[PDB]
Parts: sequence; structure tokens; C-alpha cells
Amino acid sequence: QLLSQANEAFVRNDLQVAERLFNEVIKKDARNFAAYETLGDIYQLQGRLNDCCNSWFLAAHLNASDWEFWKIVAILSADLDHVRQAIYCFSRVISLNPMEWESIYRRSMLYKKTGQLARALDGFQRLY
DNA sequence: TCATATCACCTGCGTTTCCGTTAAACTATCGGTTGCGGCCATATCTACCAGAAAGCACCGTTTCCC
Repeated sequence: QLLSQANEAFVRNDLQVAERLFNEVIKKDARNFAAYETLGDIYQLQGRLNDCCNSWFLAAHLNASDWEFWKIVAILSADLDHVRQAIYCFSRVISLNPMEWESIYRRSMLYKKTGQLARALDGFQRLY
């Protein structure tokens, strides 16, 4: 009922009311992905990117099946210097589907920045 | 012949989460091997010392001199 009312308010562009209703559920469960599927949109549009990335990452630990999205979670985590989290997100991208080859390259930049090259080398051989 | 509810089950499939595996860069000692220097032995040089034959000075019995 709360999730329907919050998503209805989101469709009405009543984003603060939508947030207040999603917060009634998030207060009971901080990992409630069913709220973040649209509350994350509110947080991204309002520039709350620090809270937005965490809303994706902590809930997606459980809700990992939207696998293409882990690339976006990894990218934003790296832009915010949450580098462990960025590598952990790219791991799920590659573990769920290796064919997202640009993700191997992007992850290899994190490896280049910190000297973690032994993980990049076999990956670049596969890319080549 | 498909579409719900409820209970015994038990046995079965193959699922679903934190731990285990192969092997990473970076980590904490600690070992095979590198170079560097004490105690003690020797022949020589020396400091500190006493003893003898000989110096040498303090002394007063002598007697010549005030």
C-alpha cells in the first residue's frame, strides 16, 4: 500500500511526498530495493548522488539480477572515490556477463591507478 | 481437464547464502653468507726501585790562638 502510494506520488511529480512515503518502508528495511527502483530516480534527479549510489549498492547486494546496472553503480562509486565498492560492482558485471568488455577496460583503470595490474593483465589478454 | 483453500507428511530436487579454494601484492621475521676485530703469545724496551762503594756534611774534642 505504501509502495503503491509512493510510486503514484512519484508519477504525479510529488517527489517529496513520494520520498516521505518510501521512507515509511525504508525505516523498517534499509535494503528495500522496491523503493529504490524510483526513490533512486528522485535522489539522482535532485543531485543526491552519494545517497543515490549507496541506495543502489546496499540494496543490489540482494537485488543483483538487474546486472547491466552494476556498471552504473561501479562508475558512480569510482567518481565518489568509493574504489573498493567500484571494483566490487564491476566484479558482479563481469561475473554475471563477461561480454560487457568495456567494463574490463574501465575496471582496468582502477587497477592502473593503484598498481593492482595482475588482475588486469589476464583480462587484457582475453580482450585482445 | 486446469483455476484456488488446507493439512498430515518424507523424500527429493537444486536451489540459494557465508565459507573455502587457487593464487595475488605486499608483509614480518630470520638464515646462508658476506666483512669486520677481541684475547693472548712473544722479544723487546722501559718505569720504579734498592744496594755499595764512596761522598760529605754535621759535629766537638783538641790546643793554639783572641
